[PDB]
Formats: sequence, C-alpha cells, structure tokens
Amino acid sequence: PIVQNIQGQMVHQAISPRTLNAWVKVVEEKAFSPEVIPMFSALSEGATPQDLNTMLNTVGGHQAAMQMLKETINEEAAEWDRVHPVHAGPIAPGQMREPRGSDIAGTTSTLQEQIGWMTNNPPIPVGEIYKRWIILGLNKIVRMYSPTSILDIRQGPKEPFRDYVDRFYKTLRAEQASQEVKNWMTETLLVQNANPDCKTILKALGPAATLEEMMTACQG
Amino acid sequence: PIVQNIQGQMVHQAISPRTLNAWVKVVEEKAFSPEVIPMFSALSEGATPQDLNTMLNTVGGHQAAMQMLKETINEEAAEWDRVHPVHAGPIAPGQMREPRGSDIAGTTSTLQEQIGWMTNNPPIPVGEIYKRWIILGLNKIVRMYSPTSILDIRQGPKEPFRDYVDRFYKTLRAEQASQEVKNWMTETLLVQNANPDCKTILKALGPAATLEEMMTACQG
Amino acid sequence: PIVQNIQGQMVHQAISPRTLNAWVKVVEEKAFSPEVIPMFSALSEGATPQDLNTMLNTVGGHQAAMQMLKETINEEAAEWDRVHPVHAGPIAPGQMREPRGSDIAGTTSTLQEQIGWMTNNPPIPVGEIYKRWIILGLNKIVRMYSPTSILDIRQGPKEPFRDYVDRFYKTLRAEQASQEVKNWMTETLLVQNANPDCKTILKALGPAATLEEMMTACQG
Amino acid sequence: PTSILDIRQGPKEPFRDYVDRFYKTLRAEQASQEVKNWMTETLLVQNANPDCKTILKALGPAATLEEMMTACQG
Amino acid sequence: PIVQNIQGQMVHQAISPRTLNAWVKVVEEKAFSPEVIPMFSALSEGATPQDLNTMLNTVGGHQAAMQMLKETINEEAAEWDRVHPVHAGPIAPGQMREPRGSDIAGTTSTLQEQIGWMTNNPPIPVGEIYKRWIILGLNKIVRMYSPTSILDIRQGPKEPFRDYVDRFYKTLRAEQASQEVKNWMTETLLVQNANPDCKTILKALGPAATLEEMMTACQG
Amino acid sequence: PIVQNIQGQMVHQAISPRTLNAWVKVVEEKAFSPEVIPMFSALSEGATPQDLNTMLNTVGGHQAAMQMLKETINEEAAEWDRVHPVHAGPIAPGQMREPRGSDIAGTTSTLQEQIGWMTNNPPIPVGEIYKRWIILGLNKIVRMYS
Repeated sequence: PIVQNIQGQMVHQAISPRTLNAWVKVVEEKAFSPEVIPMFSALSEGATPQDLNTMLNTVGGHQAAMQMLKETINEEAAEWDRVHPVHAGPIAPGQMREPRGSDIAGTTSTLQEQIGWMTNNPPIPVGEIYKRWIILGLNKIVRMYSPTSILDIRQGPKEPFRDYVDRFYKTLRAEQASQEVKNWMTETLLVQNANPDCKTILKALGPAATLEEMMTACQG
Repeated sequence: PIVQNIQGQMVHQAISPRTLNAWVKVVEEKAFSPEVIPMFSALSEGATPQDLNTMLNTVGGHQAAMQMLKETINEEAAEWDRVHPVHAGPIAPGQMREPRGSDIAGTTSTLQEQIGWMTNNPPIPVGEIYKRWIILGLNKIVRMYSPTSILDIRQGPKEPFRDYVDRFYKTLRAEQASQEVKNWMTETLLVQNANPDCKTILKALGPAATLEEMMTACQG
Repeated sequence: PIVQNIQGQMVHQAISPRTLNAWVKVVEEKAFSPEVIPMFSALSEGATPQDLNTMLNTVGGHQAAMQMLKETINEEAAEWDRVHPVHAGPIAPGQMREPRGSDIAGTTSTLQEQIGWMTNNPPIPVGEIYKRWIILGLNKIVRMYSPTSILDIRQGPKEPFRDYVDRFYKTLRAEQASQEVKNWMTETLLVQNANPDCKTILKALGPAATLEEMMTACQG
Repeated sequence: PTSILDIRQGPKEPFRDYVDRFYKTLRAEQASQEVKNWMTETLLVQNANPDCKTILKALGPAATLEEMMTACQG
Repeated sequence: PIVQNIQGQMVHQAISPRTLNAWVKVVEEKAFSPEVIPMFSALSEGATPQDLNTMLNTVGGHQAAMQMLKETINEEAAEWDRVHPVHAGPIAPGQMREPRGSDIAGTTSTLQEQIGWMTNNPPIPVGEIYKRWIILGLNKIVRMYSPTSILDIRQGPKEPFRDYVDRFYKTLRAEQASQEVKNWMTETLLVQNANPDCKTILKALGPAATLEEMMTACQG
Repeated sequence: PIVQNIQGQMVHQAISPRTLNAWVKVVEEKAFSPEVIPMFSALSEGATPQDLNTMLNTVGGHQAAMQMLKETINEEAAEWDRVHPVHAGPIAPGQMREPRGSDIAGTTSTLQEQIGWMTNNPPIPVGEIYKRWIILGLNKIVRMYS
C-alpha cells in the first residue's frame, strides 16, 4: 500500500506477506461468504492497482468466479473509456496524462504511473475506482454463490425464530435488490414467512415491529 | 363545477343531477374497486369543495369508510395548518386572505370564498388539493377493502395463467407499496408464484420477461 | 375533448360522463371483440391524451390486456423519440418547442399544454398519434383474445357452411396478419376445408366462383 | 496433468466441477489470450453433458459465463 | 460483364452461355467445396450485378444455401446504407450517381444505371462490393457445409498419415478462424491426433518441424 | 494474363474460364506428374500474381501439397526480404516503391501495384519471380510424390 510517513512525504511500500497470507487464507477457509468483501476492503487500504491485481491473482481456485470478476472489470473499464474521452499529443511536464480505462485497470500501466496518478494535485483515486470495480465484481460473485433465494425462505415447525431470522438476514445480505426495496422486504416478509404461532404473536404486536421486541415476544 | 364559457368568464355552475346520480350508482353497484378512484376523479373536474362535499355526503352506507375518509381529510388539514402559518388582521381589498386548512377543506366557509380563491391572480386551486386529499382517503379505503394480500397469491393447478395474472394485477393495483417496490414485485413474484409447468416455461423464457411473451408462452 | 364554436375556434371541454359510462359498459358487456376498436375510435374523437388515459384507466378488470396496451404504448413512445432528434441553436420567433415521446402519452404534462399543442399554429395532433397507438394496442389485445389459428379451421360433417364461414371470417378479421395474404387465404383456405358433398358442389363452379353463389350452392 | 483438449464432463459430474477443472487447466495451459477467446467459445459448451449442452445452446453462442452457469444451476 | 473494347471504350457485353454452363456444371459436380469461391470469383470478373444475379439464380438445388446468401446480401446492404447515409453537406459541383443497398444488390437498379456507375469517372465499385458480399455469403455456406468439426479429426489405427493430413487440412481450410488461430492449431492439434506409431516419429523430429519433414518421416 | 494489343498498349485481361477449367482438369485427372509443371508454365504466361493465386486456390484436394507450396513461397519471400532492403518514406511520383517479398508474393497488395510493377521502365517482372517460386514448390511436390 501507500503508508503516509509521520509528518513527512507518503512513501510507497510493498504489500505485506502477512496481508497476502491472511487474504489467501480467508479466501480458502470461507470460500465467498458475504463478509469477504468487507474483509477485502479492510485488508486492501490505499493500495495501488498493482497491489490489487496481486491480491486477486494470489487467489487459487474458483476460476469461474475469477473470470467473472475480470469480465466485470473489463465492462467497467469499457464504460469508463466510453463516457470519458482520452486526450493525446504532447503533454506539459509535471502533469500526468489522461488515465485510460486499461490503465486504471492496471493491465497496461506501471507502478510509476500509478503512484504518479495517486500523488498528483488534485489526486486521482485510481485505487479507489479499481477497488470499487473489484467490489462490484465480488458482489456479483457472492450473489452467484447464494444457495437459496430470499423469497423462498420458510421457517420450520421446530426451527426457532432466532435461526430463522439468522438465515433470513444472511440471505438478505446476499440479496442484490436496492436498499429502498431491501427495506420493504425485511419489513414484510420477515413476519409474513414465520411459523403461525409467532406469526400471530407479531400480528398482536402490530405495527412498528422491531427485531428486539419481536425476539423478546417469540421467546419460549 | 366551474365551466369556462366560450370567449367569456369562467361562470360557476351547480353540479348537474346526472353527475350525482352516476356517482351514487357506481358507489352502490361497484362497492369500492380500484377504478372507482379514476371514475371519481373523472366525474368531478374543476369542482368547488362544496361540490366534493356534496358528492361525498350523498354516499349511502359504508359509513366506516366515510369516517376514515373524514379522518384522513382532518389529518391533512392539520398538517397543512401546521406547516403553513395563517395571517390575520386587516386585509387589503381585492386580495383574499390566507386559506386555512379547515377552510381549504370547505367545512368553515361558503361558496364565495372558494370561487374567489379559484379565480384569484395568481390562482390558488383549492379543488386540486381537496380532491388530492379525497383521493388519498379513497386509496386508504380501497387498500383496506382488498380481501387478500399481494404476497399470498398462488396459482391453482387447473386455474389458467390468464386468471392468475388478472388476480395478481388487480391485487397489485390495490397494493400500497411505492412504485419501485411495485415494479420489483411485478417483475419477480409474477413468475415466482406461477404453476410449476409454466413456471419452468417462463424460466426457459429467461430475462427480459414481457407480459405478452409470457402469455404467448403459457398457451395451451 | 375540443369542440368547435360559432366563431369557428375550439377550446377544451370536460369529458361527458353517459361517454365514460358507454365505454365502460361496452368494454365489460362485449369484453374484447373486433368491434370494440371502431366503438373506441368513435367515442373519443378529438379527445386529449388525458381523456384517453382516463378511458384506459377506467377499464376495471382484464388488467393483463391493459398492461399489454401500456407496454405497446411504452415501446411506441420510445420509437418516436429515437426517430426525431430535437434541433439545436436559436429558435425562430414565431415558433416554440415540441413534446417528447413520453409527453405524447400525456403522462408528464398538464392539460393546458395538451390544449396548446392541439390548437397551436400549425396544430400538432398529439391526440391522433396517441389514438393510433391505442388502436394498435387494442389490435394486439384482440389478437391475443382470439380463441384459434387460421389454419386449424376444418368444417364438421354437420356444422353448416354458414357457421363455418362465419367462424372463418371472424378469426380472419381477428388475425390481421396482412391484407393481400388475407386475399390469398380467402381464395385457398375457404375452398380447401369444405364438407365433401358441398366441397365438390363448390368445385363444380371453379375458382372463379364468388361467395354469393358459393353459399347458395350449399344452400337448401 | 492433462491437456485442455482432453477436458470432458462426466455423465453426472455437475457443471460446477466441470467448469472449475476446465478453467483451471486452461489457466495452467500456456497460450495467447487471443487464442483462448476462441478456445473457450469452442470447447466449453461442446464438452458438457448432453442435457446441459442443449441447455447452454438454448441460451446462445455468445452467452456469458454467469448466464451459462445459472442455466444448469442445480 | 463489361470489358475493355478496342479502343479504350468499355461497352456492355452480355454474359456468355458457356460461362453459365461452366458455373452450373461446377456447382453440380463439386457441390459447395472451399475452392468454388475462387472459381466463382474468376468466372465473374468485372460482372455487372445483373450477371451475378443470373449466376446465383441459375443454380439448381441447395435452395437453403441460396436463401442464406440472399439474407446475408440483404444484411450487408442494410449495414452499407447505415454506414453510408446522406449527411447534409454542400452539394458537389459534379454529380455522379450513387449506389443504394438495393442499387448495389441489383434489385431495383436497371442495367443502364449499373453501366453508368461502372464506366463513369470516377468509377463506383458496385461490382466489387456485390462480389465481396457474395463471397462472404459463400464463405458462410462452405463453413456450414462442413460435415465434422476440426476438433474431431483423428487418424485411424492403420490410416496412413497421407490421407490423415489431407483430410485434416481440408477440414481446416473449410473451417473459419483467424490466421493466428490456425497457426496455433496446426502446432497443437496436428501432431497430437496422429497415430501413436507415427506420433512418436513426429515427436522425435521436434515441435517446430515443418510439414515436409514430418511427411517424409512417416512416409511409408 | 497481360495480352499485348496489336500496335497498342499491353492491356490487362482477366484469366479466361477455359484456362482455369483446363488447369483444374489436369490437376484432377493427372495428379502430380513431372509434365504438369510444363503445362502449368504453359497455361500461365505473363500472368499477374493474382492470376497465379487464383490458379493455385482453385486446386481441389491434395491440401498437404498446397500447404508445402505455400511454405516454400513463404521461405522464398523471407529470403528475398532478407537479401533485399526495403525503402520507405515519401516516394517520388511516377515511380513505384520497392516491392516487398510478401508483396512480390501478391498476398499484401492489389492488382494495381502488380500491373504498375509489370509496366514500369525498366520493367520489374513480378510474374516471372512468383512463377519461379511456384515452380520450385511444384518441383518439391513432384519429388515428394515419386
């Protein structure tokens, strides 16, 4: 990443072997659970596109997911290049040229150009855009790994409300719907799909139902 | 209503008996269907709040719905009076005073104040606000009147696809959710709740499912 | 709908209730049949897009057909926007700007703008365009409500020739694939599917036979 | 261990393991990316199970990987 | 086809019957081989679109292939119109005709118009454009007529290397791909699918060996 | 070929269908005998490289021999390009540029450049070199066929 030296210039630093080992371990250990995206955004902070490409290439297996992520990055780069014209010709000294989509993807650039684009005034968040693209791809991947749909969750006769709402919120986190539609879903289907006993319990509870009072009512 | 004379002043005209007869006939024969709101908005065009109060009072029976509508009108009037200060004191001639919420409802005024407010320059439309409040109330009523919810619609084994989509779209018209949630449900739960045979047919149809294509696929 | 006056000019007029009542009655009583399009074209002559949206929203029941019509109107509006692009630069003093594909439907424009568009100099026929779109949608609807195809017609041994030709021409007018193909069908498929006795009676007159002699042959 | 031309799906071997093994062998293999673009569209659908073969061919030749996957999902 | 006539003035010479007989015979005897494309390109040198239409109509059988050819000609004309629309510009001092997709395809263009477009200065390459279209169509047809895929070409246990490489190169020429794909395939697929007895011989020679070395190695 | 008009310019003329028909007939009926090379050199006289490519592509079957012939043409073109430098930059009008090996093969040019090279002063015969290469290839083929 790019660690900022204390009261000094920000110095470039190679990705830590500890960071890369933790990343490959969490990938191998947890496959593609919805928390791998937060943990990836945590491990990779202020990292160059070279660092992000390394963190992606060290992943072993799940080559279909990797190819889908690369296709998503390619689509994002194509859209960027389409909606952003690229200038050419002689360029004034002390000012880097227009970053192309293939360069912001890191497939046709070098660490020097990446650091230059990340140190310019004003700075150009090449890392923050490539990380956004990688997060979109990882979101597509985790949506593809979703075993069951959200509309098809039904509580078992013996399966308790805690386990039911755990599965429901896991599938909701995996879901792809927008946040505005995501709210209505957890407002309605949560009480509409439960077992009849606690369903009538929450119906007697009525409106303004919150998770805490719901779980305290469905006790026993 | 307020008929606009051809090349002349917009002369006031009392509501014809035909309008009230058609209104009482539809509210008697058709109960409270989703379409009544469009027919109500059609019959009453450019009508003073006195005309709308006459059209509402002539309704016979279903007094619970009328009380709910009056409560909704009262809530809207309270909100209007809260978020709009009312001026007092001596008022300059040729300029009507500030319309109050209980006054914009027409319960504390005569026809002259309404006609003056609908003829001022610039015009202050009391009819288009009182009709909006009545439409909100009628929407609450028709939502309350719906017998079954939208999430609990399931196609019968012998019941064809046409009847199923008819019931589904009727309940959707009766639904209270926002338009984006409406699009989400009419996109997903339509094919997610059909009979397994045509369910697999529409799954083979794939994305971009359009209603005419669906109904042409499920034929036979 | 606009109406001409004694001086010759036209101005908006409120939609008559026993037009809405007649349209709703003919839609429900006759459901969907080829003779609903002429009635619709006759009922709403000169109607503004708001009046057509009224006459469409007022149709309770058969919501699938109304959604088909809405989708057809939707696609038609998009084509109009694509075919003509608004010009840039200074606008002439005697001319002002035009409506969009979605505003032809009247979904996002007030009634006064429709009246100004219809009575401009030169007049802009938004009402006629939206009526053409609605007529195309109704043609597709009556196509869907066809109970058989044109090829499956085969007269029964006892079904009279009159009923056979009635059913044939009914599903032929409900086909509307083309006009010259219709002319070829009425020559070939009409003579190809007769009962053997009356079949050879029609063959006795050759292909030059007209429909009148065609029926009075099998008559009596 | 094996060439990319030898990758073939078993009769009941799910599409998941087949595409995983195929892409793993393709990544281990050495060739220009331009050749791989034709290699995938020529080999992925052909070596699949007959039922899944017809299922993917119903989607189209230029179908993406995610649609081809969700076709035979489960 | 037009031909340079003494002296220096091109005049129209109708297509000779012997050329049409040669074309019919080559299509009868050789069906749709890869070599027909060169024979067609050489039999119709500098032919007016009418001559190419005659040569495509005189074919006997293979009506499906002729239909694909006609449809691809239509597609090329459609794309040509899209790629060559009349954008507003100052009118040229000198006017020369212009060939439309339908004027190039010889459908609605009289012979005199084509003679004009060809002999005028500067010439309009209508003949070469229509020949390129027909050649693309013939490439499509000959790539469709391939009995087996190039990937399925495998040598028999005692099938000599002679017939094996002959059939392999024939199917490869019928196959469609870029030249670099063929360069990779001739190095990756040819030696692998050979018979093991001679496969060991080809492996002993080397990976980058030429065709003649392997052919004289497994010779006999 | 390039027919020389009687008291006139050497007008270009497309290969007649009879030449190609006789060529495909002999290559089909007689396989690859030693005499075919003389008959090939006889049928194609003063022909542009486009004519020779058309005469070679029309051959049906024996694709191994055609691939060997194309490999021999490629080797000869590589040798020609190695032992002859190719000039570039702006070229004076009325004087064609330096013919490249891949260009002398006719695979990277049109008929106009060949006709210009076969009409320049002094003439630069592309046909007599491309035919020489095709004859070397056919000699290798007939040696292999023995």
